[PDB]
Amino acid sequence: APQQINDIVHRTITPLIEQQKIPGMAVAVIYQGKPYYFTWGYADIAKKQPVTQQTLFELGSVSKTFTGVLGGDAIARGEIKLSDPTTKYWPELTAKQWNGITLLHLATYTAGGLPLQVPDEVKSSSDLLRFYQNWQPAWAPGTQRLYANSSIGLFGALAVKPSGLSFEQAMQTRVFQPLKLNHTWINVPPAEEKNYAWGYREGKAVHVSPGALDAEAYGVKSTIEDMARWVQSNLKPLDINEKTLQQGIQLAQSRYWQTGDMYQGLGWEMLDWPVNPDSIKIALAARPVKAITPPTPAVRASWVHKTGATGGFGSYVAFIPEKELGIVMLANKNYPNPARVDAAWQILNALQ
Ligand SMILES: *[B]([O])([O])C1=[C]C(C([C])([C])[C])=[C]C(C([C])([C])[C])=[C]1
Repeated sequence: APQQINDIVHRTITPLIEQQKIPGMAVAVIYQGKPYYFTWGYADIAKKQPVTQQTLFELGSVSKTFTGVLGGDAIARGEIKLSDPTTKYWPELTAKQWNGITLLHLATYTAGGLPLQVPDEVKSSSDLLRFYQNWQPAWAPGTQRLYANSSIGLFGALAVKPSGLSFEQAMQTRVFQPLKLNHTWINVPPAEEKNYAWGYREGKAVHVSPGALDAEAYGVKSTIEDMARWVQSNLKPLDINEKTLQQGIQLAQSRYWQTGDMYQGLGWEMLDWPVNPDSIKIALAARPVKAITPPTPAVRASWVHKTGATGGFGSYVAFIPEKELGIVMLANKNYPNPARVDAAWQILNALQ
């Protein structure tokens, strides 16, 4: 670890941890391809367990990047197309508002205002169908972006249907295993529980609760080493030996819609680099989108990123392919997103 990387990381993260009262944190910087790791504080305060490079954190919505890449892999295999109607994979979805809503719309939050959350009351498969049947779109498809778990969650579930595999099995065999993410889990096995950090919300130890379409939208747990490898894989997809996965990664970084300075991929979100740091709180934010017709293939000169939160955890991943540079920040408190971005930008800008 170069003293430069050490100094920029410690001078940025130490005050962040102090200001935000973060109990435990792990950081990976990917610099010229190699990962450098840093850890602070506690995975479990009461049991005095430290954060290590083996600690599991809830990724929250950073899981959407795995879903987007799994869907990209299914497209590359010829199993699905983003131009396919939703009803091709869910014919039971007969209500008329679904005519015109494609897998692209689901993946990119542009279906017309699918709800932010699947209600907790939805517990059965028939509950799920009722929910989507009864939903009344606010808008025509492809006109506004409304970030939503019920949108990308449904995309993940449908994308794996032609494979015959469960979502989890598909993710494991097609993404986690080939990339050697061997400590990344949709369900944490009993053998690995010793490494699962607690999250902290108002000083209480918490873990994310089960919900419909959780795995697809917010349910992955991972370590800082596996997350560094995920960043490496998304920085340099051509190093990946599995052809459809390499292609899937590229598809997830394609630019499908534009809102302001941001471009929506599959899971990933992107801005042109160099990026105004202030250009990189609100519970619900509807924004008109412009279609990118046709989508732009992955731009190397991009700030590519994704925030994640659960009740107890705050995560952030950002990378710049043209500079072979990236960062992962995993914490067991959900602290404000602007603090994540400011920290990540301070670190990557200094190393770029
Ligand atoms: B994700 O970590 O950004 C994410 C988003 C949401 C919205 C869509 C904002 C309600 C909800 C969650 C959970 C369900 C984990 C709180 C996560």
